[PDB]
Amino acid sequence: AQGVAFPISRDAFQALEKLSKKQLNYVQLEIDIKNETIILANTENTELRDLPKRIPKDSARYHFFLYKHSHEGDYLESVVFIYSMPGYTCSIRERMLYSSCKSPLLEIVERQLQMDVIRKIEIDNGDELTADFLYDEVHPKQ
Repeated sequence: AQGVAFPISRDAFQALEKLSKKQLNYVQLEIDIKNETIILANTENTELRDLPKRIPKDSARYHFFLYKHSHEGDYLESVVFIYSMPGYTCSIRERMLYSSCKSPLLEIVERQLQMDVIRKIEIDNGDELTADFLYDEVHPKQ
């Protein structure tokens, strides 16, 4: 292997596999330090107006959405990877397990599920998750 990495758990993958066909659009995950792996946390209904309330404020967590946009005269819709952590109150062993799985957990979407991804968005608090921010993250000045 090129570096340190960890697998996904069954329940987390059992939701990401359905998100790869627009079936859910609202998957919620967390790490399991007991096994150093990403596990499922929720799959209750959420939209980009209710997403800020799913995001925590005292721990790191992982989240996925399906964002909708338009360019060059056509309309398009696909998966977004979203991450949250506070830094000010999460445990040292928590935050560095999240960041260490961030690369292989994206290859499990892009290469094991063979599914495209809109963006790899990151927030401090989730209050910033809005249709204006999701546009500005996907259409930067680059």
